[PDB]
Amino acid sequence: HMSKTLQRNRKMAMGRKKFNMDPKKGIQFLVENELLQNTPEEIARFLYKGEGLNKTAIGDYLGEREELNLAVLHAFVDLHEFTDLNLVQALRQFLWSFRLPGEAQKIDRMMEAFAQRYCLCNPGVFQSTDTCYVLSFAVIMLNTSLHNPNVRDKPGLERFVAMNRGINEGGDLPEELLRNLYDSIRNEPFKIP
Ligand SMILES: COc1ccc(S(=O)(=O)Nc2c(C)cc(O)cc2C)cc1
Repeated sequence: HMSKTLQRNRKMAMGRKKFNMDPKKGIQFLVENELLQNTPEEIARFLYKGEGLNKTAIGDYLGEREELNLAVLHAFVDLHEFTDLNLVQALRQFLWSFRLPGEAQKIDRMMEAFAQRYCLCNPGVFQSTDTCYVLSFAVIMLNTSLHNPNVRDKPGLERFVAMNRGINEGGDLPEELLRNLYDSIRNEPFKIP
C-alpha cells in the first residue's frame, strides 16, 4: 500500500546518501530496513546500477578485505559482459563503473578480478591471465603517456610493441593486437569517473 511505499522510497534515498558518507553504514541501513537483500549478487547489482551512488564510495566498498565484500567484488565483475570486446573496450567499461581506490593491494585485487573475467569471456585472446594483467596495466600506462602533457615524449607504436616482448608465455603478442590497442587508446583517452 501507498504509505509503506512512499516511506520506503524516501528511506531508499536516505540509504543512498548514507552509503556515500560511509558505504558499510549505507548498506547496513538498506539491509536492516529490508530495502536491499543481504546477498553478494543483490549488493553487487545495486552497485552496478549505481543510482545516486558516488563512484568513489562504490570503489571503497568493493576494495574491502572482508569476506562479503570480496564476494560482492567477484559478483560485480561477473555483471560485466566482455565477450567479443578487445581489452581496451573492456577496460573502458570496467574503469567507468567505479572509481578505483588509492591503495595498491585493493587495485591489485580489482584488476586481477578484471583480468580473470576478460580471459574467461575471450578464451582465445590470452592464454595466461598474467599476460592479461600485465597488458591491462600497459594500456593504462599508455593512456597516461599519450594523453598527459606532463609526459613530454609520447611513445610510438614500435616502442609500445617493444615494451611488451616476452609476456605471451615466453613469446610475444600478435603485432596486430598491440596495434589495435594502441590505436584505440590514441584515438580515445580513457574516461575517469
Ligand atoms: C594504478 O591503477 C590505475 C588504474 C587506472 C588509471 S587511469 O585509467 O589512467 N585513470 C583512472 C583511475 C585512476 C580510476 C578509474 O576508475 C578510472 C580511470 C580512467 C590510473 C592508475
